Amino acid sequence: ATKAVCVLKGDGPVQGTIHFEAKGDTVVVTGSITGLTEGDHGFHVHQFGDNTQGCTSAGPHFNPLSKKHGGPKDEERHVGDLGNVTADKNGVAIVDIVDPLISLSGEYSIIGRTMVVHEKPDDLGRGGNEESTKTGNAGSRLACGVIGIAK
Amino acid sequence: ATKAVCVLKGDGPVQGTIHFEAKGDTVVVTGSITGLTEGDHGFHVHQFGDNTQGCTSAGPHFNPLSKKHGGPKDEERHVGDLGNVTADKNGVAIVDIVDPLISLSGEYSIIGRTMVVHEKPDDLGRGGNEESTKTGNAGSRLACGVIGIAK
Ligand SMILES: [Co+2]
Ligand SMILES: [Co+2]
Ligand SMILES: [Cu+2]
Ligand SMILES: [Cu+2]
Repeated sequence: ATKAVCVLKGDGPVQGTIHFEAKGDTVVVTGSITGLTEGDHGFHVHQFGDNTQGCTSAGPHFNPLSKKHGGPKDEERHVGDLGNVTADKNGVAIVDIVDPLISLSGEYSIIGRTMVVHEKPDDLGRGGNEESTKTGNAGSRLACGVIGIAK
Repeated sequence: ATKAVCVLKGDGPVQGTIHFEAKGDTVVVTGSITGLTEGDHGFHVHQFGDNTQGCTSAGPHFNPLSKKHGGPKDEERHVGDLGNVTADKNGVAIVDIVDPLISLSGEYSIIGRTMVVHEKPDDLGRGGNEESTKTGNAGSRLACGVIGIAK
């Protein structure tokens, strides 16, 4: 499993396609998201690839190491913690992320899991509430999609 | 992964939810599909979990052993060859299968791949034409979805 793809869709105007490519011991995440309100939005990998109930069924962030919510560069982060994507004035966000924690194979494999883009920005668990240590206070799930094997 | 799910959707009335469960050394496929034309419909695992171009981007049938298209009971078949589902008068198909070739882990894993329900009945590789040895003349893909890890 060296390439994956995800199509983000939801109940609103938010849409996008994310590409995953394994490079060395990292995964390179690229793509774009549209129909986003300007600014930052939490971008995470949720535990389940279950769409039965929309984005709600994806569960919490992928967290095999049973840690607290954090930023991508933090040591105490969920594996699904990719931090933030930033939409321009016209509501477009270009995704360009490199991450050593997520993987396309084995234990930390994200294939068959769900990618979610949130309503508010991710505080990286520095909010001071409890919530910050769980969710980053990213709010609602604007769009999501199952990560699948790509050519 | 021992439990998986798939939510089928398309540009039609057809939809459904199919579940996969690892029971013993085999995989049990259950669920239901609606909005189908009465009769048989090809039901296969396509290779790519790429939904960027609808079900089209799912590629051909999952076929790691490089065999020709066949029926679920044939020696010569694609791993993705689950045969046909049958729709009742009221256009409802109930899925209930056990398969010795598909898996939820390892080289035969269908996780991250695409379940597709076709417009026509599957030939089971017995049509007499090339197309038979490929898709069973199952025709267009009415609905599909990427198989994700479930709770
Ligand atoms: Co998190
Ligand atoms: Co086939
Ligand atoms: Cu999240
Ligand atoms: Cu097919």
